[PDB]
Amino acid sequence: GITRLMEDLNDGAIMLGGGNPAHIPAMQDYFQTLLTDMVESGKAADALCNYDGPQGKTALLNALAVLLRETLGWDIEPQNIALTNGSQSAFFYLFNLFAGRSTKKVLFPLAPEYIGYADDLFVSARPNIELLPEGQFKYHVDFEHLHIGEETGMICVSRPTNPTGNVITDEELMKLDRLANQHNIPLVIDNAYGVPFPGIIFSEARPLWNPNIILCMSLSKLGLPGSRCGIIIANDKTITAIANMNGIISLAPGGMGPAMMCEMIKRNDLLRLSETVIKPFYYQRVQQTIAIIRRYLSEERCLIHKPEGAIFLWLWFKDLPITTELLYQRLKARGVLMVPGHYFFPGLDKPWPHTHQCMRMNYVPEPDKIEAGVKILAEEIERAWREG
Amino acid sequence: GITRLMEDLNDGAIMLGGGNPAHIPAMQDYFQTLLTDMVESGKAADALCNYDGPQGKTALLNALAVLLRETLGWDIEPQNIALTNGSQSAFFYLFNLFAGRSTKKVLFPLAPEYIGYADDLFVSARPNIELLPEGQFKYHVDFEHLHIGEETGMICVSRPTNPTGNVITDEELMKLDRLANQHNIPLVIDNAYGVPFPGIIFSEARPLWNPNIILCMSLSKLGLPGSRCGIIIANDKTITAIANMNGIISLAPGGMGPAMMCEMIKRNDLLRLSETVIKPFYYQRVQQTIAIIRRYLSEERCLIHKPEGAIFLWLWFKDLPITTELLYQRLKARGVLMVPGHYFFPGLDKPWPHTHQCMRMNYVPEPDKIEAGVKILAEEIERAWREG
Ligand SMILES: [Cl-]
Ligand SMILES: [Cl-]
Ligand SMILES: [Cl-]
Ligand SMILES: [Cl-]
Ligand SMILES: [Cl-]
Ligand SMILES: [Cl-]
Repeated sequence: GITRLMEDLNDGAIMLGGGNPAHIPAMQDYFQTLLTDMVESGKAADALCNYDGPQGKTALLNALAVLLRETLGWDIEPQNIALTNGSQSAFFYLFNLFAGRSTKKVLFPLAPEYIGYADDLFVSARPNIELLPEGQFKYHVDFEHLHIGEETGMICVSRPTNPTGNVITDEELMKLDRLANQHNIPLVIDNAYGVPFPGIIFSEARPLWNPNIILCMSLSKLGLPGSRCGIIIANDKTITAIANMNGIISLAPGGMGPAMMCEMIKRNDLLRLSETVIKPFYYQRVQQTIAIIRRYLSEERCLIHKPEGAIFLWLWFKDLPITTELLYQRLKARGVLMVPGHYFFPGLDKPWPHTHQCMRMNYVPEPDKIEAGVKILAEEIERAWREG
Repeated sequence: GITRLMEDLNDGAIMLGGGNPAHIPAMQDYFQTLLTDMVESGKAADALCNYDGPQGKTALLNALAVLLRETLGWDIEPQNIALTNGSQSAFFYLFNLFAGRSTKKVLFPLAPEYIGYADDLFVSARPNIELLPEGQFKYHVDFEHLHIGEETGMICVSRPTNPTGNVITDEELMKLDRLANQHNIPLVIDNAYGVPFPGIIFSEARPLWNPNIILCMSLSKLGLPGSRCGIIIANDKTITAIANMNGIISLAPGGMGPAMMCEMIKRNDLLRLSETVIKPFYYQRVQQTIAIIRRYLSEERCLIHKPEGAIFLWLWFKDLPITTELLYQRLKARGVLMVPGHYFFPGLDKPWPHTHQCMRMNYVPEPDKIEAGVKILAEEIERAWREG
């Protein structure tokens, strides 16, 4: 299933099934100038020609520590930070450190989640659904049926979330934090899209960190998908354990990402760009894309998860009389690619027809491409309701 | 043991225990000019700001294929090439693909090897020893006692080798190639230091590739230890399997390495620099370092593995009356770090005192540092022979 999807998603197509960020003109200009300065000062060469240069992993651990300490008041030191090749390698280490053979599992208390899609070890909890105005909706943690036991090795959430754009509420997160502490297991939060960088969040969300939290951050959604710089923030024992693993599997970041981050932090540009350039760009783009969708599909044929952050729209074709696996084939035959939703719910205790009524799209591509894709989508949704 | 070593090797020290390449002035100048051109042309920004840009993984697979096809006559296509974060992530995938649970093992037919050091799954064969002039020696495959069975998942060698600088002979390699084929298992060759790049080889060695060979190459020893670009050359089925894994664990390379390689290949500089700048630099440096050693230690107190390639000298303190684990502590107390040899022989069928009489050093650091380290080494060797 996923292998074919990956093949399709690679091999005038309207490609709305990917996870790459936008090319924001102001950001491209910023990076071009930054790179020009760094090459001219010798810093680019230092980054590539040294295993751990003056702006290497070590300088960055110090810079990130100072940044988080001074901007948010978090008691972080370099010993609380580890760097990886990206988000996905970060989770591979965590899963190995806390899950597997007693045999422990990773609990996703608020499915759907992307890492489950990307990678018997995963257990997804079915979320509650809150219907919202304008044909929107929001998933919630169902605490009444949330099962955490001796076999749970870690609790994992993202904020904001790929694929829904959901932002788990302060109350939900604090409850999960209390449960994790009570069960002596870590609460892992994927912050690839959140604050302080890249800041692709459109809703309220109080930041959270304490020694029982493992926080994953990344440089890629800043508009540097070609750099490979994942960041893990955790208690020093966890960081030490991660140190060892990265030493063996060797999925450390290259030098250019860390060097660029050091420079952006030094110039006091990292937070500024996230809040004043990146966030507004995506907020406008998500609003424009919803408006395009609504010209073709009402709430009677498409419910949209409230877009609280990240770069996706999660579409729920409520009561669609065919599956989105079938819809996907029909769209593909017409040159439109989106991701079937079922793939983001691995490990549910019980099957749920809902998983076959959703799809994920990326709202970043140019609007003419978005509109052409949406027009075809609406035609296929109409066809399904008319004739199966 | 290894954890402490790693801590020591990190935490006016004479650090001869690392594996980083030299900073060759002509190469630093070359990279500075190349980076300047790439930033000015937009290519650096393209590499970092795109997940798979114009000089991304795809352009590089094509470029490397054309390079190997036209320079060596190898029937390689892009489907025979996979990119990784480096040598070490490359082997993690291979070990997972061919070894482990029947349960299969990785055979090192010519120990000592570095990947065994870096990472019940490994079996090392004891090599034969050939004494050579000038107090040198060379390890050889002991075919008479080489055991390959149903439980062998793959055969793994490097050429030239970390930690010895050994270059397995054409005859030894062809025999291993025939054995691998006969047992229907791959022959994996780590070419991090060999031809066509970076070309840090000082002996004859006929290149070898056929569909049952898996060849690992890297950009780091070209003098780009901050880039993260490992290359695997293998039959398309193997490459496809590796594709999947890298998709999940996500240890793909960042964009800058591949982009720089594409540019060097396009400019016809990659092979030229390896043969005319890199190789002669290291050849002179290895000869100079041996001469320094010989001013302090004769063949009666230090045998040196014939330096046939790579960036290390492997020292055998023949019949030393203390172990090199103990010698290491004594050197460390005096500010000199080298690697105890025992760590490069995991999985020997039988213990071998020889493993406790060797050490690895890196001959790249500046000669004043080399000489200060060697002087201390000779004093400690003399002390051991005089008083234990
Ligand atoms: Cl600069
Ligand atoms: Cl509406
Ligand atoms: Cl916009
Ligand atoms: Cl250029
Ligand atoms: Cl001599
Ligand atoms: Cl030289």
